[PDB]
Amino acid sequence: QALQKYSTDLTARAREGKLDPVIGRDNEIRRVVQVLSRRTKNNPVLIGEPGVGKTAIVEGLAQRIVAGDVPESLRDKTIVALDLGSMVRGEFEERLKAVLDDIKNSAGQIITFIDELHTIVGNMIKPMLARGELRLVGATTLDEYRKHIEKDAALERRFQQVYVGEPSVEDTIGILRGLKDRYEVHHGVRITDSALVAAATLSDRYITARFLPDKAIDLVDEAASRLRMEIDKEEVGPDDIADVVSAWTGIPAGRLLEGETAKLLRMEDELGKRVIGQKAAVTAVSDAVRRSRAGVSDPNRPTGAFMFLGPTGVGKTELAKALADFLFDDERAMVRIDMSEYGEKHTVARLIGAPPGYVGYEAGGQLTEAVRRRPYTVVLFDEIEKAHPDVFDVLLQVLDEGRLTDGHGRTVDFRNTILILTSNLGSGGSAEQVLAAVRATFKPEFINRLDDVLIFEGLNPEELVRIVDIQLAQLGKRLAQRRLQLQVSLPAKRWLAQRGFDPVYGARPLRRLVQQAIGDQLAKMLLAGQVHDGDTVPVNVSPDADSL
Amino acid sequence: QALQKYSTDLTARAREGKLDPVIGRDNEIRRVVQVLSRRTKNNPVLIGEPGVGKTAIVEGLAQRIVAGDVPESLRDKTIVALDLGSMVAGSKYRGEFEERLKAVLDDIKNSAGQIITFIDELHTIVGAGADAGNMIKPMLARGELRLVGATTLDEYRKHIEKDAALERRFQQVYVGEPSVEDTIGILRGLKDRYEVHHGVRITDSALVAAATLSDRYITARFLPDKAIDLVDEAASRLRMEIDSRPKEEVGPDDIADVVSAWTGIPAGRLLEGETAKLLRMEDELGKRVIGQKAAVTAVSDAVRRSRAGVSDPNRPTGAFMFLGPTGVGKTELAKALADFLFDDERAMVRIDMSEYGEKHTVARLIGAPPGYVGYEAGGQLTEAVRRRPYTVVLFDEIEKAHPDVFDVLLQVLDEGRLTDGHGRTVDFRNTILILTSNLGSGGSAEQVLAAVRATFKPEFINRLDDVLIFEGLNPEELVRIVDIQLAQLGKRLAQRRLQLQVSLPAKRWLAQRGFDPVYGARPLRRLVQQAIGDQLAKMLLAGQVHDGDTVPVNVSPDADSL
Amino acid sequence: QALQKYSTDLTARAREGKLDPVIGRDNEIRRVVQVLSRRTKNNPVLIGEPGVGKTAIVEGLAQRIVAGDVPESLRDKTIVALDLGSMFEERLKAVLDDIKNSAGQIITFIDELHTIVNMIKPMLARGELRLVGATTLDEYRKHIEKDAALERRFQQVYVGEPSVEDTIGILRGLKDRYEVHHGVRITDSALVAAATLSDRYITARFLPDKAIDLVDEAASRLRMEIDSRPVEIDEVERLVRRLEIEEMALSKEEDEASAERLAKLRSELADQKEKLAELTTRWQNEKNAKEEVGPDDIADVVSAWTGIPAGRLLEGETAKLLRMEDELGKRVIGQKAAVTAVSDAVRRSRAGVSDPNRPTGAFMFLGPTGVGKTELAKALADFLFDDERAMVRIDMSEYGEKHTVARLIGAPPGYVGYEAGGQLTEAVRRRPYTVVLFDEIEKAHPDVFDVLLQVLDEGRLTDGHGRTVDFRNTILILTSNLGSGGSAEQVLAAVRATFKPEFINRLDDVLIFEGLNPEELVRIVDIQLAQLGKRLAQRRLQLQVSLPAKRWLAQRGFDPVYGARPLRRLVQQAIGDQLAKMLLAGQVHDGDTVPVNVSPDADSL
Ligand SMILES: Nc1ncnc2c1ncn2[C@@H]1O[C@H](COP(=O)(O)OP(=O)(O)OP(O)(O)=S)[C@@H](O)[C@H]1O
Ligand SMILES: Nc1ncnc2c1ncn2[C@@H]1O[C@H](COP(=O)(O)OP(=O)(O)OP(O)(O)=S)[C@@H](O)[C@H]1O
Ligand SMILES: Nc1ncnc2c1ncn2[C@@H]1O[C@H](COP(=O)(O)OP(=O)(O)OP(O)(O)=S)[C@@H](O)[C@H]1O
Ligand SMILES: Nc1ncnc2c1ncn2[C@@H]1O[C@H](COP(=O)(O)OP(=O)(O)OP(O)(O)=S)[C@@H](O)[C@H]1O
Ligand SMILES: Nc1ncnc2c1ncn2[C@@H]1O[C@H](COP(=O)(O)OP(=O)(O)O)[C@@H](O)[C@H]1O
Ligand SMILES: Nc1ncnc2c1ncn2[C@@H]1O[C@H](COP(=O)(O)OP(=O)(O)O)[C@@H](O)[C@H]1O
Repeated sequence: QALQKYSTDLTARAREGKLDPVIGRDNEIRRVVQVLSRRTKNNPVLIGEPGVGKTAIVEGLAQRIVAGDVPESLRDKTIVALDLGSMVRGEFEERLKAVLDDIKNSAGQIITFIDELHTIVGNMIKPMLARGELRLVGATTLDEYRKHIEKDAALERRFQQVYVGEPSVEDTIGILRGLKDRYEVHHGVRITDSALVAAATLSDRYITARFLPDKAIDLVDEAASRLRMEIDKEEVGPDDIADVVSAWTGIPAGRLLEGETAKLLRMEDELGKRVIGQKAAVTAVSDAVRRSRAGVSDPNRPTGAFMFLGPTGVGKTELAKALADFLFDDERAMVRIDMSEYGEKHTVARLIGAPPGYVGYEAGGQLTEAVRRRPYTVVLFDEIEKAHPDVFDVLLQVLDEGRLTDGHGRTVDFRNTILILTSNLGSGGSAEQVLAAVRATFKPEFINRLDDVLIFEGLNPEELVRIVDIQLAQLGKRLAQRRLQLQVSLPAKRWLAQRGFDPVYGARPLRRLVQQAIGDQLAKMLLAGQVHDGDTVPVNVSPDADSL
Repeated sequence: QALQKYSTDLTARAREGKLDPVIGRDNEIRRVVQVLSRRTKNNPVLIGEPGVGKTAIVEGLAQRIVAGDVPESLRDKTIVALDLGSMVAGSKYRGEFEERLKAVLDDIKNSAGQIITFIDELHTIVGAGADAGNMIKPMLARGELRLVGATTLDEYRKHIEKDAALERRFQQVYVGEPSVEDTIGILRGLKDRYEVHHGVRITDSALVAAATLSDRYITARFLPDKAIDLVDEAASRLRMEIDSRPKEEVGPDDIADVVSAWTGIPAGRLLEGETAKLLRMEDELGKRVIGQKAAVTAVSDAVRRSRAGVSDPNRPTGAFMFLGPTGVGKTELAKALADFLFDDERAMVRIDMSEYGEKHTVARLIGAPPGYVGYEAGGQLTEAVRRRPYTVVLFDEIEKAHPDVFDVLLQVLDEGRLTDGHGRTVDFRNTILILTSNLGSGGSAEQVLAAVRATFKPEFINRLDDVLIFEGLNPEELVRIVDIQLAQLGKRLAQRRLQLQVSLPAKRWLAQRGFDPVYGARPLRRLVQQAIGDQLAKMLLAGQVHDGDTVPVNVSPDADSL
Repeated sequence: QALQKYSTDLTARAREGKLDPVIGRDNEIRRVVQVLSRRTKNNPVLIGEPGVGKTAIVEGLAQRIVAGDVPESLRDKTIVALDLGSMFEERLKAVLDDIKNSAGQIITFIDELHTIVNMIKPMLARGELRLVGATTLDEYRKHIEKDAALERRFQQVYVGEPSVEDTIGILRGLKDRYEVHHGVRITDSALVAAATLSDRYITARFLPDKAIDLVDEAASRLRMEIDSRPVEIDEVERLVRRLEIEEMALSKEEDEASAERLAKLRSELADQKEKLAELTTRWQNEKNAKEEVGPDDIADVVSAWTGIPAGRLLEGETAKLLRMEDELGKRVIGQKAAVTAVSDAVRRSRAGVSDPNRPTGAFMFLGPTGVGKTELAKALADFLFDDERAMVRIDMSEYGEKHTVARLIGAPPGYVGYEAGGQLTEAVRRRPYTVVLFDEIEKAHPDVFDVLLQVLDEGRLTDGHGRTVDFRNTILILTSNLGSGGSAEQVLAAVRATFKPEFINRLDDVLIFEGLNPEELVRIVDIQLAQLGKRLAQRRLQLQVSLPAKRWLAQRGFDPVYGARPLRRLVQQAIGDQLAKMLLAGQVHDGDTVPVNVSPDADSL
């Protein structure tokens, strides 16, 4: 009572009701009060993620004390918190010893409470502990406890671990609707259970950084305040919260709705916006992804295991680069592993990395280490027909059971990824001998487990226009830093085709071909003159090359 | 006035009786006294692993001094419990801790030789530096302060032995843990304090059960406190159960309740109902395994033997190897067992021995020796059994692993031991090892029993229990296999309200299709999928099938129809 | 009422009407009042960097407060500050008691509380003062990011700098105040040029005050040059005056070796004297027919800042860059494909076309040894900085260990090597314009690649202290010799299987040098002999080599497995050996020229 400047009270202000009723989490209080009444290894410590309700539990304990529900062994005691940030090189221990003296002079069982004790731990308080005068209650997280309370601890023999995992959705919903009338008078508009459950599920779904009991309340109170500030609609609602979540993340409030039909029905041209032609292919792949996400197939299998073959450079990779954007929300999600190194017997274990203590161990495997983190990729396999006939064992093990075991000992799961097996077979075969070749080259019962084996059709010599038009409308962005406009002339743009297609490399050069030509040919004018940001820069076909 | 703000008075604390009654440990106290009464270098240090009672010896000497049961030249010495945390606490300056330590030393030596000191966990005396914890040596090797100490073996080795010139001034008294009998004696001494703290009663049968179970199942801690803790927990637990809820003493089954609540192990004395479950086991397990009557009996008898109290308490709870034809149901029996006695079909630890064709890949389940790349990670198998020490270990198809991995199981079995890279040990004493294979595959019991003897060696075949030979799928009962599959399918189709109406001809044909005697029931799940689930996935996304439809199937001449 | 002395006021200054120009940031003000009208985690803190305009944000907040645009809980709220120009712990009770007795109507604004955080924390846990904060992000993360004891009452509010179209309005709202001291005119041309030019180029400070300091320094520079003789009329005059005194002290030199230094210092004087006259004559033209700020002094102050060149078209730099591919062919021979590529990416930066958030160029060339993959980078660094010493060259062969990543990043605080700073970061933090050479990238530990993966497409990286140095105006070069025997597929596969494809992704064109041939070797023999002459011109012993001699040389050392180094070895062994045999045996003393000629096998001097 003489040095009460680096610590607060919990039972005094509980005579005022300055604390929230603590509905939920009625088991942890029994656990704590049971550990607090032993003879040794008493004075527990709460262990859990930040923002889950550890302080909430200790406050509820204080409130049950002031009410009177505990055994008389614990009856008639106060609780005091400790702020570690109020002290901090040195003199931290001076104030700490001045505090411990007061605690000992308390001459009773006046229980303390220390939040984030792993800032203290040490050998200064253990004699205070192993004598029977203080009782501390703590708080930290699991990995912290494993660090500051496990390596140099030697005190783990007097701290009891109590776990506070995290609430469920249907439980934090009750928590919220219990903590509702408060804000209904603080701001005061109106509250709908629809808004509450919407906040809960949307935070759970898209806010993957924080945790539930406060993560939800954050959005609820911020949205209520935004609605109050609006009055410079007299109700709150689910859209009234999706707008907040969108202003929080960046993704628009439209897509923040149904994710099954509103996705399967988008498998239309929204793919064909980035991919071109091959409409049979896109429709087939869309069937594959739709009927697989229905919810009747075996739950332990990839979400798609189709392959496609034919000519090069027509967009074989581009279909996957676009598909990763629509489903997993990124084009930096695919992983491509060439089956050209894997032409020997031994190198098949390079994509796992076998033993602890050999050359490639901490480097992990090529196929697994890129999956156990971010398990939502889109795996490609260039020129699979060249891989040694031993990789197929690992591959069949994948697509027959959604699991695999790396070198470390971890278990990885492939039950929500998409396999893709490209190939350059089909040199002359149109549709007749190409399938005979791919039925005789690969194992016959392997292809029994695949999905559709669709064959890309060549670029229609007219349907080079759409791809080059996408390329050109893209490069229309290039010189927007100067706002210079571009000229198009269908003879010139078609003159790129017959001299840049090169159907041995698909359509690969048509990016450098045009960017180097236009950019570094204008690089004289763009420095001297001849152009400004209203000039379409008329470029045309000289009888030989592409002058202006 | 220096050793009053940096120390307590342990002998005065013993006078007020605030200490627990040290019981036994007479050789150690006699050695400590005969070391503490020397002429020069009278400094004993109690060394021993954590929890074995190293401070209790010093409190015992304190109580003995108070009672006057010490030799001639040791009466009224008033030992003192020094501490350094309250000295190195406030000082950020040059020469500030040294004046404190020098005042303390001067006050100890200005009094006559009657201030026996006591620094506990003295491995925290090597620091204090920034030439500190080092002023103490000239007074140490001259018999001026006694300095009874107590540290752990590991901490001693790590901190003190790097300073050999100070280890010379210490005599190591080795404190070894007591056996179960001395632990029972200690508990008999200490029962009263707990009986008074918690307003309950404690029974000697419960004490014996604590000291015994605390030694067969908790194989990481040490005895005199590992045993006391069970008593304390059960007493507090019973007190809570008596209160707060509007024959009242701890019994020899509450301790089993605790030691089974944590560690998971079902150690106990067969509470009622569990016995009914165990008796009704051969059939309750048959609901997921059709046939193989000769094999389920062995496993069931093994489990019953283990829990009835008649089984060698230091050897695995079963080491069967069952082998036979292909797709007969071996792995499936294993999974059915694991689901039976754990309620989680993945609560087992299966390793796929088809991957160890190369010699070196053994290190995955051992770990790597000191000084190599993956060292502090440990071994897969060792770490997977060190926690959850009650699982069912499974070795799928141990016939590809070339004959150098066998020689690790050769001592896994028959003792339940295994050592990782760090030199620890795991206890397999209460798992069930199961290892399948495929040798033979169709032949008589003497055309497979010879291939076994030509593949494995006597030292290994001689380790395990019965070598079960699985039968063939009787062409009459496959309707029940199909029924099991359809039960699984219907359970999967319950997020909606769908049901199935499979006709007898449909079921009969489904069994008749895809059960070739060369592959057994292997190509059946895939067939059911491709012939029902695909057809219905095309039929659910395109309307005309909505939740509630008891979808009927039919047996059209060609492949099945809906 | 006892804080009227220890703190200023903004409830009365706003009624009187004096406040700095606040335009924009109205959404920020709305965010601040919105977070103030909450129950928990209210009372925000502003996060940014010095000179973004959060001071202006709170000032506009105060003006809007006195005007009235508020909710009900904001009855003018009499927001005040707590003057950090008022600084002991016995007075702070007297300061805090006034706010404590109030009902939350005198809320404070702790400008730069980053150092304030005992006394304010318990008085915050009861919830009586708002204590509006404003700091920077790194100091925030250091001080009050890890302490969750106080992070339950602080909601960080991010702010950005650029408001270009209103930055010009701010310049206007300040243009009046900068024309008073400097007797100059600050034109809208200058406003809009500085608002538009120093933004991407001078990327060390931030627009809302760097666009201010540019105009301030331009004003001061112009006011200085208004004095009779301006810049570049005060420069060649100070040069020619000094040059003369260097000539009048060399005539009285009884030396023959300094005559050639007297015979040149005279000439450069004769060359600089004219350009003095030409400017002086043209001066009177403008004297009878600069007195105002424009767009040229802007680029002037840009160039004089951070060494970065950023002008309209700098009238001495025009024909150099179109001559680059040819100007570079004086030092590097062959690899037309490589010189075209390395060249087409310097203009696209001096033109303003290239991507503004990526290095001004970053790509790799590799191939056999002794081809020029290092002489090319050296030649590049020689004609941009005019001295080859001005290239940052780090070797990746010493970084073969994992824990050597902290060698070029620095070691964390509290360790031994801490004040020494980094090795790569500490060179690009101060004066970033150089070219950084990564010698033998293959020999490095495949973990430093994860740092260049950051530098690519982000343009910065962090060090041991936590700050971020910028990498947006340099060129990054990679050298290696993977394969070294394969045509094009072995080396392609080797680099593809040695580096991540998402590291080769952000790279520009990947270059493969060919190797030298007989036709390109005579041009190298000439460079070698010219450099050798320039070297032994310190004893005035010029050489005289014949065409059969140069052909004998260029034929002798050619073998297409080691490149060109055998040529230097042969030059030394065949000429310098004999020459140094004679030079200390007399008979070839200073001031001499010895001819060489082909003999049947050797070439006698
Ligand atoms: N059962 C509950 N009853 C009432 N409020 C609860 C409950 N569980 C969580 N909360 C609230 O959730 C928020 C989380 O606050 P805290 O309990 O302090 O978080 P924490 O888990 O203790 O970790 P810290 O201390 O925030 S780092 C507070 O507003 C609590 O009041
Ligand atoms: N011989 C004994 N007689 C009575 N009680 C004992 C005896 N041995 C151990 N105990 C009790 O068992 C526990 C042993 O704890 P301590 O010996 O005090 O700790 P420790 O043995 O020093 O281990 P550390 O390393 O200090 S944590 C205490 O509760 C003792 O009272
Ligand atoms: N008696 C049985 N009761 C139920 N399902 C069975 C039975 N026998 C086989 N099966 C089914 O057969 C399928 C595969 O059987 P498995 O036991 O996995 O084959 P196996 O015993 O592992 O033999 P191999 O050599 O490993 S293929 C599973 O779907 C089981 O459900
Ligand atoms: N095309 C060239 N232009 C200019 N100097 C050249 C050329 N080819 C060779 N040289 C000279 O020959 C030597 C080769 O220098 P480097 O460029 O370091 O060799 P390199 O091509 O880098 O081979 P490595 O892999 O670095 S050993 C230097 O003395 C160069 O001056
Ligand atoms: N249908 C298409 N839609 C869009 N771009 C396409 C299409 N077909 C080919 N392309 C373009 O052709 C080029 C080749 O892409 P890709 O197939 O990934 O090449 P590679 O086979 O060399 O890896 C890319 O620039 C890609 O955008
Ligand atoms: N939007 C604005 N436009 C023009 N001048 C401004 C604007 N906001 C503030 N100012 C003035 O210019 C100064 C720029 O520095 P300031 O914004 O105070 O930085 P800080 O407070 O972060 O140190 C302000 O102090 C103010 O006098």
